[PDB]
Amino acid sequence: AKGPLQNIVTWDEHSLFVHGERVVIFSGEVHPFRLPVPSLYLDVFHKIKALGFNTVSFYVDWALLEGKPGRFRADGIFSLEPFFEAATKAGIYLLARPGPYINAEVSGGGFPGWLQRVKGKLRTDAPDYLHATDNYVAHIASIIAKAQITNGGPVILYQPENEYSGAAEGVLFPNKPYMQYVIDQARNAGIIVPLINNDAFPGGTGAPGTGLGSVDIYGHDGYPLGFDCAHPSAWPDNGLPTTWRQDHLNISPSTPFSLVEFQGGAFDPFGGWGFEQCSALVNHEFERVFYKNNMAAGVTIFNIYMTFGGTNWGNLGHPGGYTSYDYGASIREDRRIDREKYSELKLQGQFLKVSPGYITATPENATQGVYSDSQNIVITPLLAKESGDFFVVRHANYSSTDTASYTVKLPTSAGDLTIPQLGGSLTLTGRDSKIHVTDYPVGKFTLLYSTAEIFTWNEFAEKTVLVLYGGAQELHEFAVKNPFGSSKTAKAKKIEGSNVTIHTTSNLTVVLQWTASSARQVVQLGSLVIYMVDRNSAYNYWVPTLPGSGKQSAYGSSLMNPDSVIINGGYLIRSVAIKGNALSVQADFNVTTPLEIIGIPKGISKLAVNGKELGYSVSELGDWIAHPAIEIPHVQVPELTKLKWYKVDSLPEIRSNYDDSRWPLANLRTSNNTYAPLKTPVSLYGSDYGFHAGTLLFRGRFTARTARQQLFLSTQGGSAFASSVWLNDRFIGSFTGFDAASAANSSYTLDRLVRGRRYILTVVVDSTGLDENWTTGDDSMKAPRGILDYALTSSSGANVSISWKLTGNLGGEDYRDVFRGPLNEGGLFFERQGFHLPSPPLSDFTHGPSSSSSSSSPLDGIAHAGIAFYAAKLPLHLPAQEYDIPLSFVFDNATAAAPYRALLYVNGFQYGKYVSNIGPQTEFPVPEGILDYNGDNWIGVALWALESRGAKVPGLALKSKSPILTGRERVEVVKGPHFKKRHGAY
Ligand SMILES: *[C@@H]1O[C@H](CO)[C@@H](O[C@@H]2O[C@H](CO)[C@@H](O[C@@H]3O[C@H](CO[C@H]4O[C@H](CO)[C@@H](O)[C@H](O[C@H]5O[C@H](CO)[C@@H](O)[C@H](O)[C@@H]5O)[C@@H]4O)[C@@H](O)[C@H](O[C@H]4O[C@H](CO)[C@@H](O)[C@H](O)[C@@H]4O[C@H]4O[C@H](CO)[C@@H](O)[C@H](O)[C@@H]4O[C@H]4O[C@H](CO)[C@@H](O)[C@H](O[C@H]5O[C@H](CO)[C@@H](O)[C@H](O)[C@H]5O)[C@@H]4O)[C@@H]3O)[C@H](O)[C@H]2NC(C)=O)[C@H](O)[C@H]1NC(C)=O
Ligand SMILES: *[C@@H]1O[C@H](CO)[C@@H](O[C@@H]2O[C@H](CO)[C@@H](O[C@@H]3O[C@H](CO[C@H]4O[C@H](CO)[C@@H](O)[C@H](O[C@H]5O[C@H](CO)[C@@H](O)[C@H](O)[C@@H]5O[C@H]5O[C@H](CO)[C@@H](O)[C@H](O)[C@@H]5O)[C@@H]4O)[C@@H](O)[C@H](O[C@H]4O[C@H](CO)[C@@H](O)[C@H](O)[C@@H]4O)[C@@H]3O)[C@H](O)[C@H]2NC(C)=O)[C@H](O)[C@H]1NC(C)=O
Ligand SMILES: *[C@@H]1O[C@H](CO)[C@@H](O[C@@H]2O[C@H](CO)[C@@H](O)[C@H](O)[C@H]2NC(C)=O)[C@H](O)[C@H]1NC(C)=O
Ligand SMILES: CC(C)S[C@@H]1O[C@H](CO)[C@H](O)[C@H](O)[C@H]1O
Ligand SMILES: *[C@@H]1O[C@H](CO)[C@@H](O)[C@H](O)[C@H]1NC(C)=O
Ligand SMILES: *[C@@H]1O[C@H](CO)[C@@H](O)[C@H](O)[C@H]1NC(C)=O
Repeated sequence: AKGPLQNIVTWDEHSLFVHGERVVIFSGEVHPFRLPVPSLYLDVFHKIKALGFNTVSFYVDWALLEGKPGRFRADGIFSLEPFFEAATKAGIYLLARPGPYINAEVSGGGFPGWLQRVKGKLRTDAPDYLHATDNYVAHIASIIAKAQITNGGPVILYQPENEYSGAAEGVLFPNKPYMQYVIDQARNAGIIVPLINNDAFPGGTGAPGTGLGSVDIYGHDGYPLGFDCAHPSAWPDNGLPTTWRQDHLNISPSTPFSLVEFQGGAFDPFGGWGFEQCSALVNHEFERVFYKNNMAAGVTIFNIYMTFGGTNWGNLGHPGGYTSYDYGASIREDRRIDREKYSELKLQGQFLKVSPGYITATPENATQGVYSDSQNIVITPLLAKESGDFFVVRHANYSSTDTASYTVKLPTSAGDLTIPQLGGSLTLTGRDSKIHVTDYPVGKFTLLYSTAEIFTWNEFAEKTVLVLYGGAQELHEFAVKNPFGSSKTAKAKKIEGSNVTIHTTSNLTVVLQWTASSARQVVQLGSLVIYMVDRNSAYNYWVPTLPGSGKQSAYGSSLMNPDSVIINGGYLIRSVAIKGNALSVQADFNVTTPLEIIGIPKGISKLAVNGKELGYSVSELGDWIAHPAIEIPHVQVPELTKLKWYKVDSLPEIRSNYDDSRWPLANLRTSNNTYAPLKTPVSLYGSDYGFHAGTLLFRGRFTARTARQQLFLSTQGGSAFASSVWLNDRFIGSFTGFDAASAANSSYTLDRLVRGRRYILTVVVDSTGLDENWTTGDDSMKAPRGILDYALTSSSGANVSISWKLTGNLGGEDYRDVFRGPLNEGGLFFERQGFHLPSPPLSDFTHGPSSSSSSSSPLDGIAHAGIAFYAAKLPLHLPAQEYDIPLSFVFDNATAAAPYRALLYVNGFQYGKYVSNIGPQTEFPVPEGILDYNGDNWIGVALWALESRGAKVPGLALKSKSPILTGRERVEVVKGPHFKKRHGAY
């Protein structure tokens, strides 16, 4: 790596530059494959843009786009085109991360299952691995090359590989010819923007100056609280990073300090704590302490992993997680933005994008008792000669929940000052951190200093507006250099409030002190107006940007200090636009509120909200106060217990009349799997036959030699898998599973056999996905699914032979549903036939009345070990044009009940794997778009009873959240194919 290849995106020691403008890149992670509704990408981008972010980072999952080797497919819900269109419509730029290896808590870490048939070590220069990646990278890097900013699209940065940071003992690391082959595949496909990487810690791998294999910008990661959410109020001793500014200078001083993945929540395993508990550990207090600690090191490329997580639909997840990927993130799985951490993150994003002096100040070592007399606080300075200083204040023990009183002694253009200058003490309450400034520019005005934090500021036609905030009951002080210009007449004017005090010095510096509360203070100094609010009021302010013109209109006038309107009130402001003499606002409301508009453009005299004209009062400052109609209705949804349910047996294999002559034979006498050498006469691994998704079945034939025989069976499905075994139609037993078991050794007696007669063993093995491969040189993704070993012995000790057949999803790598993708279906009978699809063939099902002997409802269930599938029509007629109403399906977990596993289907898409004896998930959200809110829907529930007594669902209900009055763009329903009879099915 030797410099940029184009002039649109460039960099230096301090920052990136875009179209020649220095910018702080503040980015959120979103994964397109975890939200398969193209018309909702714009809703998520409106919510990230309103935080004050300018960028989104995204993975691409190889396993979804090349499920058959040699056939790349990215159409319909798998296309990136509507994701790229929505980024341009919202005015957001993108960091593309296509792998080939992505980790991401997805099945295989992104590697398709057919890589288990590749002999050489993954993520090395073994030639069989390298040549297996060539077709995927050629197609995906060419799609992303067309969407680059150099061709008028949103793509500004590209990451090759993922977290390439160490290796197993006796494996070459770093392997520099391997790193350079990965970079060459991307360059050869047309990628010309800069390359960035994401090292696990500051190890220096791939940094500029390391020769063969190096990227353009060196990046690293940080997850200082780790991933166990057991104790959400405990922060470890020594858990805060204090060496990253020095480590950056030691490794790559020539490029911007970059955190390519920094903690925005945590993943959670089967048997874990739930994402509500993860959101309480990684909360608004975590954000203000740890994120301002990264600003104290001078970060200028900063991405939050995850910002919106979405859902692991259609088996796309790994065994180490379950269906939800909410992550405890700032935007929830259902797209609501009510968590307090969303409102706190907005305060930080709007401050940085109005503060260009931050980029060029130089960070220095942390100090104690230098910038304050107090030794109970620590202060890290960022210094510059004239353009402004910043100071990040925290408790000396970073974990402290105590309140500290303090003063500061700060350098300014008027000399060193102890502040407050008008008397009194500052306060730092528990788990808080503050940025104080000196010589901070506000358009044509200058703040000599401020202790209160800056939300936003802008210059308008008739005034300049500044918005400052403090936590409630905190004393704050700030000073403004002479705001009156020439006039030795002019004086301050108090417009609102009775707590603020104003003192003027003889050189006309104006000093203001106030105590923050619910009651806003407002003061006018000449044409400068200052609004002084508490933190909780600042949470409801918004700063939408005014559009420019042409294809790039949503990117506004510039990325830093853009033309804007300031709005006080509302659950979300999405956008503003000018049309003749009217200002038009798109907004969402979850509660009643007025709206106050500050900074009306010149010549505008009418107001509309969501397409409707309304009147307004005018304040003496020229702000407009308006009262939109907000009705929040009572919503009624259909009761699921009252639908007309139909039922079909989904284990016909154990019946005497069953014909398996269409099933694949398991007759491979050798395997290419080098990680798990064969212990059996033939391979019983699903991936050796093309089956990589969901449940597997095996059928083993033997001739009885004695009346009693003993069976040893070793099975493997991934963490929290289960397996069940039948001998003809007789149930033998289940391994019922637990969070800590990925494999099981079982021993069963097969009794009462007739000598000389043929018997068939049916073995069902669930898979919860393919494992990741995060240590290069340990091929852990190749751990097989199915049967690892077995022995069948007569009562005299002789060995008895078994011959085998097997199946996963119908067709394997030749998968049948091209619209919904290669992983959506597993191998259970109802899936192979397509009976999960809309408009199923009801003459192949049964119907009977609930709470009777012949019930066809999942609330009544089945009375023996086995597997049944249930389907019903669900009509919806909700006011989706005017309201956003989030819907979810809820299972009741009733302490005393037999163990079972369930699968949830909606309009043909699998939207849940429920495991009653492992948990933690009971509530399953499904998005508008997969659901039709004004038409018929088809719902599906598979039920697998693990014990001899059978099982039932104790309760199942549809739940709504409080409705949101909405100005989003309309959601289009995803039109997946309905049932059609499948030729060659079994
Ligand atoms: C419906 O409601 C019912 C209740 O009526 C719910 O059922 C209950 O569900 C829970 C949760 O699944 C069950 O509790 C777990 O049981 C596990 C199996 O225990 C059996 O097998 C054990 C192993 O052989 C055996 O030791 C056990 O013996 C003990 O307990 C029995 C009591 O039955 C007793 O007789 C014995 O004397 C002995 O004391 C037992 O026979 C068990 O493995 C689980 O252990 C974990 O939790 C407890 C703490 O809560 C710990 O003390 C353990 O050390 C262990 O800790 C791991 O897991 C937690 C939680 O995630 C984590 O915080 C730990 O750090 C540790 O993590 C690591 O291991 C786990 C695997 O165990 C991995 O997943 C992790 O992996 C990832 O995570 C890391 C970050 O954390 C990340 O860094 C890694 O990269 C990543 O891989 C870590 O490796 C529990 O005890 C109940 O048994 C069950 N109760 C009943 C009555 O049935 C049901 O869940 C509900 N359903 C729904 C839908 O909600
Ligand atoms: C419509 O949409 C809006 C958003 O637009 C939603 O409003 C949000 O609703 C959520 C859910 O209720 C709110 O979050 C929860 O907030 C509570 C209440 O505490 C907050 O508000 C009060 C003012 O009423 C503040 O005083 C609180 O701040 C103090 O306490 C916190 C510690 O919690 C501390 O960090 C602060 O610095 C501050 O401490 C100072 O004062 C205290 C006095 O107590 C003093 O002792 C100390 O020394 C300092 O002086 C806070 O801002 C809060 O209890 C909850 O937290 C708990 O749970 C979460 C997990 O869920 C944990 O992370 C946490 O650790 C706690 O255990 C939540 O944070 C959110 O604030 C609110 N947002 C807005 C903008 O209003 C609506 O809900 C939506 N409505 C519908 C119908 O959809
Ligand atoms: C730093 O401050 C934290 C939080 O106040 C201290 O954590 C407390 O530690 C004590 C004793 O270990 C416990 O009884 C409390 O329950 C802890 N509180 C919380 C919120 O976790 C911590 O001990 C201090 N560490 C140092 C090195 O002083
Ligand atoms: C521990 C990190 C440095 S690797 C980091 O971990 C994340 C955890 O959610 C995801 O798996 C990312 O894909 C991986 O890059
Ligand atoms: C193993 O490797 C080679 C790759 O060329 C392939 O031709 C062969 O069919 C594979 N064998 C098995 C058992 O997968
Ligand atoms: C099962 O038994 C074999 C010995 O046959 C042993 O090698 C393996 O570790 C065991 N697996 C489990 C999950 O106990």
